[PDB]
Amino acid sequence: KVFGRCELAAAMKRHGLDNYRGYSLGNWVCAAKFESNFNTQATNRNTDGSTDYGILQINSRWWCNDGRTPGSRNLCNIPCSALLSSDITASVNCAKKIVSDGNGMNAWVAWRNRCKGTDVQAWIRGCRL
Repeated sequence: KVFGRCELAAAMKRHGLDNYRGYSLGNWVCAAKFESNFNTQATNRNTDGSTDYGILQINSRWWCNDGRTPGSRNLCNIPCSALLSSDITASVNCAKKIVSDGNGMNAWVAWRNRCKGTDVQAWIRGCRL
């Protein structure tokens, strides 16, 4: 599913991401835009042989099982394919664990390079939330 911007903002707000660990909703919308283009089905192979899955590009070396990432963990206890659903519940639940992990939203390279230090509230402008 390719989400609209405000459609994803509303879904992320319902699932409790607004201000989760002090990250305003626009941080999460901006991250999704630059990680996945708002596409739940996005997948990208990494150099290390892991893959990133879904709207928040959650990596198979630590967080989910894809059966092809040797020596990896599955800390969200989910198949990586669950993070490709039109329902973002599994991605949001796992993202809440990731952002609690130590480096905060710096775990998302697109957030760090394209959202951090910017006017991230622009990403929820116009949305009825």
